[PDB]
Amino acid sequence: KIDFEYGHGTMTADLPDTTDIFIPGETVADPECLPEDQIEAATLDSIRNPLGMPPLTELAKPGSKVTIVFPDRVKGGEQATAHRKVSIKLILQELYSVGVKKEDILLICSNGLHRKNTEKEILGVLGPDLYHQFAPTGQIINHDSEDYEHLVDLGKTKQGDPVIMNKYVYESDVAILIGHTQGNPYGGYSGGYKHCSTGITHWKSIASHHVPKVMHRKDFVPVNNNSLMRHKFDEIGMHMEEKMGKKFFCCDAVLDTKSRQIEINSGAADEVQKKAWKLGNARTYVPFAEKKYDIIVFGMPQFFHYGDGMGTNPIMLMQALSAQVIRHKRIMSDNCVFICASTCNGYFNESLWPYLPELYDLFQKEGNTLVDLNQYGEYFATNEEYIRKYRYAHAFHPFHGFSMISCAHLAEKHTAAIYLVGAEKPGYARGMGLKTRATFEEALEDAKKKFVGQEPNILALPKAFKTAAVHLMMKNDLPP
Amino acid sequence: KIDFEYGHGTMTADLPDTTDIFIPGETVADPECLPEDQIEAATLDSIRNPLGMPPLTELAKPGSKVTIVFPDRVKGGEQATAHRKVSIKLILQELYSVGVKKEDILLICSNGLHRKNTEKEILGVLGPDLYHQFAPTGQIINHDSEDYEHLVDLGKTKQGDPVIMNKYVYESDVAILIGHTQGNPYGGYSGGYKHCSTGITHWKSIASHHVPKVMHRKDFVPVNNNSLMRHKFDEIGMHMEEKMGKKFFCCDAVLDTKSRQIEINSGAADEVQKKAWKLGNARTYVPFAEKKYDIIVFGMPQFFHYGDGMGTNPIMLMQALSAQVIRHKRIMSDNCVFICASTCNGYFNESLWPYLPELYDLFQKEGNTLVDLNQYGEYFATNEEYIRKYRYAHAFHPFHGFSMISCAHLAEKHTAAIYLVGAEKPGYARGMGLKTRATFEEALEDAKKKFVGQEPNILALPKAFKTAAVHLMMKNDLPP
Amino acid sequence: KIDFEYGHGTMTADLPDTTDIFIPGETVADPECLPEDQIEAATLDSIRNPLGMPPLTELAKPGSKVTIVFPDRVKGGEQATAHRKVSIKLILQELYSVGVKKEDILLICSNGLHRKNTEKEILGVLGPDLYHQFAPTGQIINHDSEDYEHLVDLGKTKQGDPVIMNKYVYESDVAILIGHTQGNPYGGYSGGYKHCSTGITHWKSIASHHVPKVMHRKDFVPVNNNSLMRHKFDEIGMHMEEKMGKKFFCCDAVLDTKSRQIEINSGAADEVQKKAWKLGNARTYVPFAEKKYDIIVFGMPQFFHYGDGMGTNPIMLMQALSAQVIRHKRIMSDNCVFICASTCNGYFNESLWPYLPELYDLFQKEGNTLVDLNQYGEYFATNEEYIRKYRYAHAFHPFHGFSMISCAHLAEKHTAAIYLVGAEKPGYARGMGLKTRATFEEALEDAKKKFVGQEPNILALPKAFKTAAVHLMMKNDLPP
Amino acid sequence: KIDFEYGHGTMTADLPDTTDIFIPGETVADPECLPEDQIEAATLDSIRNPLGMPPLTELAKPGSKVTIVFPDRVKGGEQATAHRKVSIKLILQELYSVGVKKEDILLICSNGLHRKNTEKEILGVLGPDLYHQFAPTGQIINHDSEDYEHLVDLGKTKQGDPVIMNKYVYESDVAILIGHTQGNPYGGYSGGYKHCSTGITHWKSIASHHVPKVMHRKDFVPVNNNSLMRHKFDEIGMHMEEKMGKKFFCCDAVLDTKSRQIEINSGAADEVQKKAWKLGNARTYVPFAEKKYDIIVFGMPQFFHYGDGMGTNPIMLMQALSAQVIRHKRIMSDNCVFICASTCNGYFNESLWPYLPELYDLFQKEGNTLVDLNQYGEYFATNEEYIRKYRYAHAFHPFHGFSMISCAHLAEKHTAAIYLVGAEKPGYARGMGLKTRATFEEALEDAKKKFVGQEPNILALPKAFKTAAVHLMMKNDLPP
Ligand SMILES: *C(=S)c1cc(C(=O)S)c[n+]([C@@H]2O[C@H](COP(=O)(O)O)[C@@H](O)[C@H]2O)c1
Ligand SMILES: *C(=S)c1cc(C(=O)S)c[n+]([C@@H]2O[C@H](COP(=O)(O)O)[C@@H](O)[C@H]2O)c1
Ligand SMILES: *C(=S)c1cc(C(=O)S)c[n+]([C@@H]2O[C@H](COP(=O)(O)O)[C@@H](O)[C@H]2O)c1
Ligand SMILES: *C(=S)c1cc(C(=O)S)c[n+]([C@@H]2O[C@H](COP(=O)(O)O)[C@@H](O)[C@H]2O)c1
Ligand code: NI
Ligand code: NI
Ligand code: NI
Ligand code: NI
Repeated sequence: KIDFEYGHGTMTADLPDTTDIFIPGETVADPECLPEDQIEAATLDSIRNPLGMPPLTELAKPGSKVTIVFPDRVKGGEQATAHRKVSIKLILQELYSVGVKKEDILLICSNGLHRKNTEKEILGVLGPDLYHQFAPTGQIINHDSEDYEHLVDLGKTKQGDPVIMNKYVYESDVAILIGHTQGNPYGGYSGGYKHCSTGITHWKSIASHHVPKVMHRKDFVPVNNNSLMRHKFDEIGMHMEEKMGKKFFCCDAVLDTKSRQIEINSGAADEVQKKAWKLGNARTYVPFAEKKYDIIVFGMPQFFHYGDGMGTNPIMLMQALSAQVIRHKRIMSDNCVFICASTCNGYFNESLWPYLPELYDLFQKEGNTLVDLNQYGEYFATNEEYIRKYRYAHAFHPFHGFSMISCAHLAEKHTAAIYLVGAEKPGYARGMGLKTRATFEEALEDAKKKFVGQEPNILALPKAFKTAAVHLMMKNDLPP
Repeated sequence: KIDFEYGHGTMTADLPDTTDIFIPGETVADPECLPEDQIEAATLDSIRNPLGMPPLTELAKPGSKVTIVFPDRVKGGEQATAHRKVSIKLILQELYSVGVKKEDILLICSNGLHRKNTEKEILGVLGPDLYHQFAPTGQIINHDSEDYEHLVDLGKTKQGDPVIMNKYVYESDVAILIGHTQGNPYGGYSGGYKHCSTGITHWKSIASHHVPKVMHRKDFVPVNNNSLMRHKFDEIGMHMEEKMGKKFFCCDAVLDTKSRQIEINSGAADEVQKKAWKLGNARTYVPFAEKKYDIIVFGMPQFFHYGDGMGTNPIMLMQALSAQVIRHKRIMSDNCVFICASTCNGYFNESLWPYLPELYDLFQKEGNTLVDLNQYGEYFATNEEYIRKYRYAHAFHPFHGFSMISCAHLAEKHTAAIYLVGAEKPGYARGMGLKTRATFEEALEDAKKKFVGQEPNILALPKAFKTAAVHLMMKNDLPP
Repeated sequence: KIDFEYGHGTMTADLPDTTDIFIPGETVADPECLPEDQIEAATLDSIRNPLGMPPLTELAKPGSKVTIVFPDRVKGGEQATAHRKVSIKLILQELYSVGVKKEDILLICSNGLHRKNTEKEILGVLGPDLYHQFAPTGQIINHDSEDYEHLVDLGKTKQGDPVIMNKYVYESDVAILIGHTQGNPYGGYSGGYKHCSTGITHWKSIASHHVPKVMHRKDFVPVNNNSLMRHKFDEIGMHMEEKMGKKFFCCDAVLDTKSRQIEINSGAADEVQKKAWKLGNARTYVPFAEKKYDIIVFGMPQFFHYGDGMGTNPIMLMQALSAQVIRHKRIMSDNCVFICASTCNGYFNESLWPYLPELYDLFQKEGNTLVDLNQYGEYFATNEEYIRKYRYAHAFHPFHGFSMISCAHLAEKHTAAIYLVGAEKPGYARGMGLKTRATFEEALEDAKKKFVGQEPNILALPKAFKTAAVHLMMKNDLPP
Repeated sequence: KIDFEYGHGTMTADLPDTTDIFIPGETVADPECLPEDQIEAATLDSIRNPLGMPPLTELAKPGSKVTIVFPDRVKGGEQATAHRKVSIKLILQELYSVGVKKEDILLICSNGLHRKNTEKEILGVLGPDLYHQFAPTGQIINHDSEDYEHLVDLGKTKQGDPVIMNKYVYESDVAILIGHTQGNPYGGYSGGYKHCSTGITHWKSIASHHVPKVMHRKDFVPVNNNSLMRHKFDEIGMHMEEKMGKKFFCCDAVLDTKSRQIEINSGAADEVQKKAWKLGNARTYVPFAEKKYDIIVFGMPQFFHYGDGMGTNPIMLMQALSAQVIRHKRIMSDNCVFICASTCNGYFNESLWPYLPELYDLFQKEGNTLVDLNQYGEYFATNEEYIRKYRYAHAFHPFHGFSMISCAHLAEKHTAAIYLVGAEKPGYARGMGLKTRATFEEALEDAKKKFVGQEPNILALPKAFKTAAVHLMMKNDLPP
């Protein structure tokens, strides 16, 4: 009896007593996070002694325009001592010390193609103090990847990747990036060059890497720190750095499963990435599996990663399954079977993803596999209604969904079969290529009969999505 | 490089040179069909010398009411020397020899839950001679399982099985069942007791055996001559014989893969079944395979079996896949993979199956598997509009579709995965639980990577639905 | 420059000066119609001296139930001296002369499958005298072919023809059929045995002869007095006479092109038909053409024959074209081309023919030719909503439309091509299989280029539908 | 017994034994294709020895911008030694030899109003080597006739033809057109000035000749080499040539039925056309017919020419019929009949042609003939949704459909009747003015009865659309 996430709660699975249960942070201890009394001091020390650039004192002159670009509510923590709040607070104190005016500081939420964070979401992300400091003056803005008035086209990179970036960050004298060095199937880790290359860029810039051309090759599944997606992240980052004539001050903190800071690294994006990747690999790449697992059992809540309906939207849940594939491919056998509890009730969450019903209909009409949809990316990404919903209705940018399906296809690709149990509308899961069973037990027996045999190595991931999911490797494997 | 049925033509698969190809009737020779000149003599000898039941001349008095119940266009063949035409002509000659009035003979098409054969279809089935002999007088009637003015309820059997049969057959004094002892996933063979128990019955009688409670038991896959399905067929047949006060004259011919008569058997249904079962097993239960087959590759044409759209309608498509499962389970590995070519263009053929769009939508809304739909059988079977379309619009009876899903779930249950290639609308195939690939090669590589390994035993089945399919067994297997 | 019917008016065709113009009743003189002064005297003499049946005075006992079945507004005259009004008035006077009670007389409008005539239409048909004499007491009833409470099933005929007739006519003691001997594509002439067999029967009785099985044989085009259609008419008529125990008093008047009486024939239906055949052939079978006509040019008004939309509804449009084919087949060349003006504006007249939009949609969905629709006849004929609209909303009976398409296919079958000119919505005409051109000149040039050559024999038929059409034959042809 | 294309396969026709069967390349031997070992050498010799201009070495300076404009997947073949792949490879080698940088070379797919080729289609067209060489850097772009950022308006010609052309080709120092001098009803042949005038121009430029005002005159049907369409092609080509100050280097190869190279010619467009014209006339204009054919029998596959649904979309199907008309006018009698097998199942392929459902509805509700639609061309061509689907959803440009109907009208104009055989939804074929018959035999008998007589000259074209269809002439006719 193992409880797995099911929509809003838990559904029980009668898994065998030999099933291995892994919970991030719990089953294998993450690197010890900084104590609460020490988190602020560590962040201040990181800011005051950066890597690859002089501190914010030398970079910022009195009266200089400063853009502090912080990540949205998808990643990071919202506690009183969260990395975003503490880091932005001490960075603002440092800026005020050197004479940088408060009215000349812009807090930019790096949603990128994700939904623009609402006022309450921004308040929760930044904390009451920072929000009430900057929101009344309009000094907290969500990045708009479709507001070309506040976007600068920087041309293409040496590899042909277009670069359109946030105008406030472009014209600012000091661009600071609050980042979380958390485990991410997209490029290995969040923050660093990924933060700038995605959260404050265009869908066209993101289309260079968030496509099957780079995330359906060998280097993406399982993810590493030197995949093509991360390479394009770095390329776009340094391209914008050359275009502005300045480099991003990347205040990035490695976070544990509970989004608590383990270490904080500030300075140059590449220096910060290199310095933080050691602890990021100690926390994210967990050598836990003693044997390859034939069945991976987990549960999908309705609201884990990108908001409500993330575990009920067929495309969003397929992308979550694919993210699990990228995370645990190192411990997955060739014929691995995913058994996921999801309330696939047809709740697409059109408020969050208005384009996803039409993307799903396009997949049903044309696509044998989700990769067949990639040709329509721009078609959604230039859709005026979806663009308007992203810009004003706090919806995800349309092209994000293609990134989603660009990830989601790996779920169909790298698993023998994926079982979705408890689907209230199993037709949507089947339309995403998932086998549908009413309960965990029937899917378990079906997988044993068809793909994995009567004595499979079953891995249970009860908190696969409600927690910061680590990427599992073999016990003898070393963190890449 | 093997062509497989695909819509109205063929799709070519670049299968490995080690792929074994089986064409029913060509790869393994059928029992030698009777010559065209000898067919009439053999049928006349069988009719004049029936088994375990008095000859037709000894059953019908002058002025007797005779019902010749012939099968519909789905099986039997429509050649000049087809069993239906020749057998009915000789039987009518014998009846006129004992002075049976022509006006007292009714030709009943035993569609059962299948669509009432149109006048053109009846003409093609019976030959111009028989048609223009009996059609202008209105003596050829399609059996109506929903015309209760022409239905007689015989009550429950000894096992509580509801029997409602055609009123013309019940009230006649001589009922002559024209039958084809041909390979059939339902009950082993066609004709005999199955002919009466299905073709001239109510949907409630079919619900007794076409329920998953009888189709999904361990004795149905692969189908044999002693399955529960045939048991209910026989029970309903002898219930008819007891309530009617007369015995069916089962003029049955064993047919090869080209619908040519090999031997004609007349007399009581039980005796005809016992005598013709040996040659039926010789023709159908073919001991061909020397090894278990990991991949079974075939193609689905748009038109086959029940009519147009059978290879495109998702539910009929799954029923055809499950029929293949039933027929070839003896040569299948536990992780067997189906790779079928089907256009799957969303052509439900509402004229043939108007209830099937609603059934598919119900499957998507509620059903994890197709068995979840069975509780709605009566709901479709009593649907007024679908009943009207079956009675007058020459549509299939609604409950027949449930029989299909009752069969079709087996395709999901037994195969590890079924690949559909060439799907114009892959969404319907995926909503049936099928993996969708654009071409045969992609599905083959996917099956090799996921289920069967890089060196699978691949069986090619070209014309698997164009010709009368056989039940493939291992070389050392004995015919049931 | 000849004006042809077009919607509510005329369209001019710049036909060659060699075009022959035929106007029924004008180009060839009709038999001299009875002048208004002696019309009453002739009708009274015919009624008092019937043919092969006793006079009405010798048939109706005092206080006996009498049903006067008069035809609807589709055919016959509506003037003061119209056959229906005068004949019914004189018959009622004769009945009152022998003491037959006024209350015991029922005036039945024999619509059959045609729309029940409204109270206004019944008044116009019967005259104010007869209407206000019998309407206020409810003694004028439209025949309801779907009011089984007022229908009597007489069973199949000797030819297997189902007969269900009006209950009032069946249960009456004297049934008097008012009839018009006029040019009719159905059965040669109207009235007589056709009157009873169609105007007061069930749709099942009409289905015996109004299907392609009877309308599309070689003996129907051109139509005569010895076609199979007339044979079924006679068989159903004598079946009605035999089951009733009484003989129809067929008070029939031969009508010219202006619906004026030429001679009145009363008595048995067979004897009346024999007596009136000569003058019916003289009026209808006109030997006018001295050569075969390659192009037949006529115009279709919006209102004619069955009512509004007849020239605009695609199916009634094809039925009118096929009626023209049937009437003018004797003068038609093998490759004859019809060029018809019609406002094919998509006005289906759902009030008149609610089943016809569905019938046309079915034809587009699966009908290569209109005969492909015949299998659905009962499906429309048993449709509850269409039956309700026929019974209460004064709509045509659904199966009547099938009769129309049963006729209408002839237009497709016999003409090389039919050109519709002036169609506001040419798509409906094309979906009926008609070539569409904007003007008469374009269609004429197209027909000359494609089928008939640059010097065709063009026949102009203005008012081909406004006047009672004739069956044109060659000058040397004899009248059947 | 001749098999003609039907949907995804073939259907059989019981044509008379006197029916003449023509297959391009097979029935009449095409000019001998260049051997595979000699194709590359001949292409290199052609590029190194151009006509009308100096070679690419003398035209391209080191660092000069070069646009290699290649045709889409519709024609040209995709074999390993196809003209596009080999020609582009050797041309790139020559450019690298003279010092032209790889980053300064743009591979432009000249889709024109045709759908932008997807990444997979571009890969298949160009070969894996060329694709992976230029695709990752974004150096392969589809021509966008609606991206005015990358379009240059060159004004009108001397005849008022608007000229808007691809901006990359305009600003490039060397424009190299890869061309296929294969049979084409549009202007006689592809490549040369047609390639530039259509594949990299605006819909407004194409509207000068793709309207009925140009392709419905005497010269277009039958197509010749001096038709007005080719004249306007030449005019637009030289207009763009003078506008850029450079002339197109037309590397054009003549192709056989199997798209294999027969002769490769490079240099100026007019000189290339003149040189390749003899081979193009030898391969394309085949003097095969000994007598004019009253019936031409062929069949449409679902996929051919412009993609999926070409044989099922009613407008696309009718345009294919018209292309056959233009191809075989020289061997076609005045009362010619087309009998084409097509699965006219209503599959419009909205993905390929989203505007064609609404264009078809416009034809049904307004158009007597297809020319009546031409006034709405710009209305579709400026439709924002259809433009977006062409630009991003890989759909055909809207105005292309009008070109299609501009061709398609000839099918109605130059044939007495066209019989569409086996239509699943015959209403669409009838709405395109085509006679619909269920089987080949029905259409054959109908055509014999109506248009061509009982002993017609029947031509069979079993591979009319699955191969590069030649234009047939009389055996005494010289190639124009
Ligand atoms: C990672 S792929 C990523 C992608 C996007 C897109 O728009 S696609 C946006 N972001 C934003 O960058 C911040 C932190 O990155 P993380 O990897 O999501 O944790 C955050 O604001 C993201 O929304 C990231
Ligand atoms: C087989 S299970 C079967 C089922 C039905 C139903 O209605 S369910 C009807 N029939 C008819 O019986 C005839 C011959 O049987 P066959 O197995 O189809 O060959 C024939 O008329 C069937 O339609 C059979
Ligand atoms: C002629 S076929 C016919 C058919 C019908 C049908 O219902 S179908 C009905 N009637 C009616 O009989 C009366 C006179 O016949 P006529 O040929 O129409 O003049 C008249 O009331 C008809 O409506 C006739
Ligand atoms: C021929 S008329 C033609 C028309 C167009 C239009 O947009 S209309 C486009 N093209 C493209 O030019 C290339 C080769 O020409 P072909 O005649 O098709 O072989 C090719 O890319 C065409 O798509 C041609
Ligand atoms: Ni992203
Ligand atoms: Ni059955
Ligand atoms: Ni009638
Ligand atoms: Ni073109």
